[PDB]
Amino acid sequence: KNRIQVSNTKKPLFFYVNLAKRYMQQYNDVELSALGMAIATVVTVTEILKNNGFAVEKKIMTSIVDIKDDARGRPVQKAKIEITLVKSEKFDELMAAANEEKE
Amino acid sequence: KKNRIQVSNTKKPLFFYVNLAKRYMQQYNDVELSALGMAIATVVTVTEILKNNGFAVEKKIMTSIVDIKPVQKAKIEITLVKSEKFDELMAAA
Amino acid sequence: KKNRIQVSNTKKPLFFYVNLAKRYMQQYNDVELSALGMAIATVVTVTEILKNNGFAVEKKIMTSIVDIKPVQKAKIEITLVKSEKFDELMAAA
Amino acid sequence: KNRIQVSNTKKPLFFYVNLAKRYMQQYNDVELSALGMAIATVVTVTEILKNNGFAVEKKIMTSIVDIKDDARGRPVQKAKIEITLVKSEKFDELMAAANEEKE
Ligand SMILES: [K+]
Ligand SMILES: [K+]
Ligand SMILES: [K+]
Ligand SMILES: [K+]
Repeated sequence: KNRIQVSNTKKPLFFYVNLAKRYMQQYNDVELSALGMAIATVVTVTEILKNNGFAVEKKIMTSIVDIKDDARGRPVQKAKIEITLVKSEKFDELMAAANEEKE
Repeated sequence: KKNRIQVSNTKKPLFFYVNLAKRYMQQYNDVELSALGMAIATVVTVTEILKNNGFAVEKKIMTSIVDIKPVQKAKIEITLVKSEKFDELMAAA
Repeated sequence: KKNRIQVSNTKKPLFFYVNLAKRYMQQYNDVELSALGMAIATVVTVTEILKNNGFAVEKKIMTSIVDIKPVQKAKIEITLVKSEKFDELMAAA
Repeated sequence: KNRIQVSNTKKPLFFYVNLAKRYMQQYNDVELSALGMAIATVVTVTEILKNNGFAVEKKIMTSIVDIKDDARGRPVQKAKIEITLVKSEKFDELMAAANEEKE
């Protein structure tokens, strides 16, 4: 339920950042995974969330797994990253201070 | 449509697009390579690989902002053609 | 040179370039953003961030292949200008 | 001596792939590290080397460290990847079969 898999090149970067912010607020943590050319997105989302102050990372892992590839006959290999983030202590404030609602 | 490759598959290997572009040049002479957002890097890489290795030359390289079904995304369109050293590099590869 | 940002620093945060572009628009109205090879993705992202959030509009978006001191690299050049909603988004940000 | 740190945007992808092939032939293994927008390069180099058959990965790690940032006054955070590869059993053959030298 709190999993985001980046692949669709039609989506804007902020879709994922905001989708992660949601899942974090709703579920405390969030998972972010991506393959090959999509790892840049998850990398950038994490840098954004960490820097602006929303979250802290709990696990950051990149592996090389196999992928079913009917064209090549036998599976090819791709880099896959998996990043679990959890809400930071400043998250609630930020998800309000930007809206002038910070109590 | 037959000579246009759209890069939008994160599972694919870089070479699927480099080799597909080479197979297309063999057929149609030219080949179009396009992509949105995060996939532009791949098209960029493909082109650079083909330019540098001497397989081809570019004819058109255009980047524009398009509306997606509004959300805007960068889209690059690259048209390549076989270079004078193509057929030999292929017969030797 | 004062209104041109060249993205070529892997240590920098995405926002250093988004915010720098916003500070430049405040000064010169427009702002040029350029990059080679792997850095084109960042320029692509910067632009998309500014287009979507409503800060600005593009004027020029060109990608070309250039010789580096020959080795070829893709280079993108993007010129932006403040959008009619700029000053308000900045005074509110 | 067998370390490659990707940063320079003027370099072609094949510079790194071939530099890694060299360090591997010379030193058995090779290290490949990169920050943020440069992780895509190391990711692609590894996929290339693994797929074409040159190497096997021994360690693949992405972390979020601090970086000195005089402009922001206090360090920002960036993603950093580190990938150690070692020569595969097919490496020697490939670094010859392509040259019609495969004995
Ligand atoms: K309030
Ligand atoms: K096609
Ligand atoms: K400047
Ligand atoms: K021989």
